[PDB]
Amino acid sequence: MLGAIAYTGNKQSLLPELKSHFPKYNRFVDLFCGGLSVSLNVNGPVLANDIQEPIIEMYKRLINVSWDDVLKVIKQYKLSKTSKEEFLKLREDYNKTRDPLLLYVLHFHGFSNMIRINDKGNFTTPFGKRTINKNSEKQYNHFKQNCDKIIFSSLHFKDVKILDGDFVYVDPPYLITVADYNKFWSEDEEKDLLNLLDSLNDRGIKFGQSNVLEHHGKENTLLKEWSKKYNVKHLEVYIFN
Amino acid sequence: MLGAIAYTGNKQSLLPELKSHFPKYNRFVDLFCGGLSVSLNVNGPVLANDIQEPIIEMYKRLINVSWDDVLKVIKQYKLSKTSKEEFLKLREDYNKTRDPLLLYVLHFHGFSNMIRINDKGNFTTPFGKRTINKNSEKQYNHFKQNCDKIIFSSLHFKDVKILDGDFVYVDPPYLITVADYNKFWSEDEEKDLLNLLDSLNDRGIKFGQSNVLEHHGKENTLLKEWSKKYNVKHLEVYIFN
DNA sequence: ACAGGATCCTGT
DNA sequence: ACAGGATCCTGT
Ligand SMILES: Nc1ncnc2c1ncn2[C@@H]1O[C@H](CSCC[C@H](N)C(=O)O)[C@@H](O)[C@H]1O
Ligand SMILES: Nc1ncnc2c1ncn2[C@@H]1O[C@H](CSCC[C@H](N)C(=O)O)[C@@H](O)[C@H]1O
Repeated sequence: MLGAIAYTGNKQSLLPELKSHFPKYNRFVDLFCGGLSVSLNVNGPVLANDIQEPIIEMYKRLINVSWDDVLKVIKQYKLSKTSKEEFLKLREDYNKTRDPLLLYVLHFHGFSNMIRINDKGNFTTPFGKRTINKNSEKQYNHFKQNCDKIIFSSLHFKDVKILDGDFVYVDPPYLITVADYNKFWSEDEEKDLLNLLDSLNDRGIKFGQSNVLEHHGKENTLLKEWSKKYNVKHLEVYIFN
Repeated sequence: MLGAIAYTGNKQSLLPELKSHFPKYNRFVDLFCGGLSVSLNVNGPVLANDIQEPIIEMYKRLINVSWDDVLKVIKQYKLSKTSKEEFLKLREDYNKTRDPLLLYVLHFHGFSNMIRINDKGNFTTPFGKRTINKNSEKQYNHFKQNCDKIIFSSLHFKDVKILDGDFVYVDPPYLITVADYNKFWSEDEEKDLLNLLDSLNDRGIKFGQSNVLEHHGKENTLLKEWSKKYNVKHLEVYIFN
């Protein structure tokens, strides 16, 4: 259902389907949570993880923050649909101080609500000629009313203790797809992950996996094959074991 | 809402507002209907009027015509996004035969869908390097599904029997604005109209009036004053009594 | 400056 | 999750 923040490639729509293919588990470990549309909406306990400390931090802070808190920032900087300088300044400040909340308030004003953090910790998204709508408070609330069951981590899937009896939903950057986070992926990672996956299968530990096998001419050769070894659903495919 | 044909200065947007300021009436008499965005969308009975026979006729014919009818013409002349000769020929034909339907099919291909009839009955708009889009069928349908309540007339507002108990929305050529039909207006007409309006006020007969009081340096001096005597809304002003 | 498509947004 | 109305965008 509803995620925490607009996230490119959210699972606000497929989730239901996917949920029709999930098992039992002592702990849901979302290896790639990003938006959180998946974590917030799956019986816990949940280990929300994402290799981007910035956004995880923001989540960690969002924990003890009120809507009123957010507003006080908008009014503090005089943000709005047209406030361009302000946004810059707000961005300016977040870059220097790195206060999560700032980042949070930030994105709502970024070009297409997209959080884009470069390799120096700076927020580069341009002004979105926007502000907060009504999905803003609704999304926010969901998180609040469901963040309890979640345990965040800003680890790289590589080093993430997978404690037996836990389902591991994994929606990694689609190799054959565009998106800010594809700047983190490499063919190697693809390999690693898969191995790392076969490995979880070797411990009875079941998992879920979403991806694209072929999109816009290209196709994920190596993955297309690797999938055969397991079940695949077509809705975009969910390769689960 | 949706008019019958793209018309410079349509009221597809203001209408709602304007309707928020309308009274009851036994007959809606649209003195300047042009595009029809106003007639088709106002509880009838409606007297759609415009001093341009050609476009009114087109309407009168449109009455008993089907979309399929329109297409048969397009295929008949082999019209398209690039068919320049054809357009000319089609125009060529409409000029000679003066068949409304031809004119109808015509404009969809004219430069900016603009119907421009000179003082000799000829269509002069140049080829628009276009053809029919999505809005073409949609606009068409609206008319069909709403033309019933309308009674057309190709009269000059001067001689138009205003039968008591009728609201008279009047969107005449804006004196201080450019547009093909401004070739019909003169400062005198402005005077006349206004008198003609005060006169309807003298019979309890209420009316609606849209115009621009000041636009691009210029201002409708004489009108700006005349308006004070009545109510004025700012959205462009609707001077109603 | 406008159309008309694209997408956004909101309530439901 | 949708409808479709309200906005954003962009080729003329
Ligand atoms: N090398 C890497 N290791 C771990 N996580 C990574 C990674 N590269 C990217 N990621 C994270 O995984 C995300 C995949 S996209 C998010 C999908 C999620 N279902 C959603 O609704 O949010 C990336 O945005 C990034 O946050
Ligand atoms: N002397 C005159 N008598 C009557 N109608 C006239 C006129 N001079 C111009 N007109 C008509 O008045 C129209 C005003 S245009 C208004 C268009 C209409 N609001 C719609 O929404 O499309 C002109 O296009 C022209 O057709």
